[PDB]
Amino acid sequence: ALYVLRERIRKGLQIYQSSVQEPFLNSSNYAELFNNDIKLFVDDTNVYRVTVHKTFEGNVATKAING
RNA sequence: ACGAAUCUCUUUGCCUUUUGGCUUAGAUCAAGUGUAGUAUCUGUUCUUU
Repeated sequence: ALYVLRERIRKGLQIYQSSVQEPFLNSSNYAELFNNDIKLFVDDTNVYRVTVHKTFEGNVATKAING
């Protein structure tokens, strides 16, 4: 929590040193994604989907769909 | 032919849906995309009129 806080403040001051301990999932480390180790994977892309429909005024009105 | 009434048009008269403020003209004139919608395009074919 405290690290998050410091990082938050750091972001607030645009001084964020881009330094990570664990490297990202690139195409090479893709192999070592999984390794007899319990994992989970998350995507939030289709949480907020929208029906674009016209209005009386003529402009667009976005309405939420199930996601 | 004169008088009158009815109708149509033309000339004029009437403006009869006929401009309802002020400021520094009140101020400033852009660099966008994909996705969707909407309208508008244009072609495109065929049908029968």
